[PDB]
Amino acid sequence: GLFDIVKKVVGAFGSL
Repeated sequence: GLFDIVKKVVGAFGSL
């Protein structure tokens, strides 16, 4: 896992 998780990361600021 290193591509599917990256989603969650940028997901945080997915709405600030």
